[PDB]
This record gives sequence, C-alpha cells and structure tokens, in this order.
Amino acid sequence: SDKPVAHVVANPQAEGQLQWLNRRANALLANGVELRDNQLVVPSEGLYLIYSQVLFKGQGCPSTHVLLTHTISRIAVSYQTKVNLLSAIKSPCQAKPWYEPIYLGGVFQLEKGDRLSAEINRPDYLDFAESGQVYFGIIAL
Amino acid sequence: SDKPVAHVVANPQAEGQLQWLNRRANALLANGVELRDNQLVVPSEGLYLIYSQVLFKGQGCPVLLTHTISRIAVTKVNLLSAIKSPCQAKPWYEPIYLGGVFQLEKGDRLSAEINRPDYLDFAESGQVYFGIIAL
Amino acid sequence: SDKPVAHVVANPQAEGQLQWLNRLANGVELRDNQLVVPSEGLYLIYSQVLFKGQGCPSTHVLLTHTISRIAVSYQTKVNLLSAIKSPCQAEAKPWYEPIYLGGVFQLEKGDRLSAEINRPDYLDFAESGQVYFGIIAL
Ligand SMILES: c1ccc(Cn2cnc3ccccc32)cc1
Ligand SMILES: c1ccc(Cn2cnc3ccccc32)cc1
Repeated sequence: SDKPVAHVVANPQAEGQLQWLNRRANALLANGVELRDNQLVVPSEGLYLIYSQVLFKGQGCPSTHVLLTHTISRIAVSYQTKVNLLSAIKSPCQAKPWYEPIYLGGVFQLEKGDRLSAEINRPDYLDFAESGQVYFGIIAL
Repeated sequence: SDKPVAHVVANPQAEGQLQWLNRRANALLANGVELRDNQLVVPSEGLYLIYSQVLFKGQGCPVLLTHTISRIAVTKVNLLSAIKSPCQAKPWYEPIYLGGVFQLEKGDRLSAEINRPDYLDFAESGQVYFGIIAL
Repeated sequence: SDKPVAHVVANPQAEGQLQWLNRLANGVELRDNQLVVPSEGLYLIYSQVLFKGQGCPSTHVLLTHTISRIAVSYQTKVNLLSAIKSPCQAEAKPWYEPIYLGGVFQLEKGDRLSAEINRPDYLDFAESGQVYFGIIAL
C-alpha cells in the first residue's frame, strides 16, 4: 500500500481540445500519478487498469460520413518507445441528434515514467452538456 | 478485511424502477456501507472504486438510454454518466458501464440511475449491478 | 500469505476456446480453467473479452460474457456477473465489441470461479491486454 490511481475529467471550457483536469471537484491524482502536458505519468512499475470514456454528440447527419476515434497511447522512457494501447473507431452517420460514447479499457504492464495520453480526432463533437461524460483514469492492481 | 465495500443488484420484482437490493444472494454491504432510500451511504473518508452496469433490451426499433452515478455530499452532482442511442422486430441488447476512482467523504450518498426502466433487462442474475470498493 | 491475487490471459493458440493461461499468487490457483479461492474473504473479480467479426451475417448474432461461482458448500453454477451484446444492427466492414465484467463478492475457501463466452469463433486473441480474467483479495 498505497496504490497509485488517477481519474481526470475533460475541461468543458477548453474549446477544440480534450483537456484533462484533476484540479476540479470529483477528479483526482493519487500516490504519485501526475498530469504533465495533458498526459498521466506512471510513478511505479506494475499492472494497471487503464480506462477512458468520451461522449460524442452531433446534430443530425452532414454530407457523407463522419469518423470518430478515441485512442490511448503510451510513450516510455527506455528508447522513447511510442506504443498505441487501446483504439476505437465509430461512424455515427448512416435533423435529429445522435449520441455515441467510446469506451477504452484494459489491463497493461506499465513502467516508471511511462506517459499515457487519451486522444480524440473531433473535439467539435465532444459532449460536455453535463458532468461525468468524458474521463480518463488509471488504477494500479 | 476492514475495507468498506458494497455490491447491490436490481430487484427483478420492482415495476418501472431500478431498485437496488443488498440482502438477496451474491449481493452484499460490508464494513459500514448502508443502503438507504436506494442510495449507498459512504461510512468513512477515502478513495473508492465506484462501478456500475445496466443491461438494456428492446424488441425492435419504434429513443435515448442513459445511466448516471451521482454524489450528494453531507442536489446530485454527476460523477459518471453515459448516453446511448440503440436505434439508428429483431431484439437489441445495449449494456452501459460506469466506473472510476473517486475521493468520497463520510455520509456521502451515491445513486445509480437510469432514464428508461421499461427497457431494463434482469431476465438473468448478474446483468445489472452497482457497487463501491474502498482502496 | 499477504493477499491472494491472480490475472490470467486467453491462450492465443487455443482456437475455438477461452483457455486461461497462468503466470497466480498466494494460493489463487487456476485448476480446471477456473480460479480456485484459497481463503475466505472479500474479492474484487474482474474480466474483459474482445469480440471481432468480419461483417454482418444476421441480427441474430448474440455475444455473452459471464463469470460464475461454483460454491464449495452447495456445488451449483450461479452467475455472479453477466452481459449480452448484439453487434449487428455490399463490402462487409469488420466490427469490434469488448465486454467488461467486475465486482466485489464474499467468497469461501474452495469456491471455483469461471469466466465464459458463448461464441469463441468471434474471440479476438490479438489485443491480449484486453482478453483477461483476474481476482484480487481485499
Ligand atoms: C471492477 C469493476 C468493473 C470493472 C470492469 N472492467 C474490467 N476490465 C476493465 C477495463 C477498463 C475499464 C473497466 C474494466 C473492473 C473492475
Ligand atoms: C472502459 C470500460 C468501462 C468503463 C467504465 N468502468 C466500469 N467499471 C469500471 C471499473 C474501473 C474503471 C472504469 C470502469 C470505462 C471505460
């Protein structure tokens, strides 16, 4: 004990970005995890549960189809290795509103100093109507 | 173990509601967590892993499905929320998952809610639950 | 002696099965494709499975994932956690559908937990950090 954990939420006031915040109520950084250049920094080696959710919302279907992506990536200290951990793609269009959440999660072996990022392609479709709809977090097992 | 924990399941005999049940097998409340007015009451300050799952089931497409966990510290403030559009007479199944690590205080009341209990699927045990685990 | 724990992963060479591979701490033994509880207590049970299909054959494509308890006292299979998914809602596009399961349960010495799927033909042994099963004693 005690286990490194983090749960960061998107800043709804940050236009055209997916900006992670830990300095708002119901968001945290604990036992060594850090938020640096919009990335979570792993404090110690071990098995981590990495999780993320983004809610996309559009107002109808415009010309052809829109692609929505959400990716979690890991940049390591050794060899500055840039690996891609979890990724998902969605085509919401096939004027009434649509809602498309993207979930990303898994158990990974991480090392001290690994920097994890949770990114999207279209921040214009990001939904911040209410709180708790878009978050990113890691839990040490 | 001294760690406060809870794993509550939906009552399949509750009409048009998502009613959490604790003492109805494989479900529990431990080390101070109490189930009051369909809310889990946090017994002590600390880091908690909050989790939830709801399974929605419809028969064809005639619709928005939502599932929210909210905190009321000692008006609800959403911790975790998700929205799903299952319709874009074959049946559809749509699970909604909610979870994360939160800093909670003694007396905080957590609720796990849905907008349409008519689409809720509890035909099988283990298909709709809500719990908290102290870290 | 400290805290029984386990994290198993699907065997990528076992085609047509969800076979859990070992390498399991402080007594949590994977005995018959099942995790065997070594002592009484509160356990956090977790699981994930990734499904992948090549297109849509019909809307009758049902995907399930279930964690079951076979209690050492009664000896009957009961669902602890379960979830169902309908991935199918021309040049067929591949689809990916993960299923997540987890919770805190009171388990007894000898209890056997299994993590099963209905269609192993749709299982995607490619992501790895995505098809797993584990328990952590609290
Ligand atoms: C406890 C309750 C539920 C869960 C659900 N869960 C299982 N693997 C996951 C990966 C990412 C996010 C959630 C995940 C885990 C632990
Ligand atoms: C992916 C899958 C599930 C989720 C939401 N989620 C449900 N149980 C969880 C337990 C721990 C963390 C996240 C969890 C988010 C992203």
